[PDB]
Amino acid sequence: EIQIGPGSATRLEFRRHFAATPEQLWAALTSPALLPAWLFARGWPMTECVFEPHKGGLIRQVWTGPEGRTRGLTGRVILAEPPHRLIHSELYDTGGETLVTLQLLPVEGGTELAMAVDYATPEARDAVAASAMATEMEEAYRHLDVMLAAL
Repeated sequence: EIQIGPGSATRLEFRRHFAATPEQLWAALTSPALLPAWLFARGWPMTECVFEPHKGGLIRQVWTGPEGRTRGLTGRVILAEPPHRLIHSELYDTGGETLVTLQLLPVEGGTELAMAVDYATPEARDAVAASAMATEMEEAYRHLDVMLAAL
């Protein structure tokens, strides 16, 4: 299951195993047609998804909850080495602009996803540690597990 890493005063780390070849996991983590099918929280399906996994690429995501209100984020792909590494910035609407790092290394069983998020300040890293973000992000991986298996 999902392991919290040590990180630092402005950095959060996560690691998770996935039963699939990194080539499949990368397609899941970067495709606009597959991301909506797993990366969402309870009652907030992904309604808009623009993802371009190449330097300078645009990232635009929007979730719509019950009642109609939205929540979204924009970011830019800084670099992309399929399938082992991807770096992009993220900015919702908060904390401040964040830099997210995804590293995919083959492990026995399938693939291990190492993720890191560098925050603006150490207090921005604060407000976020107090968010069911870790929780929601495991609920999402669980979704991803079911999708990989159904494939």
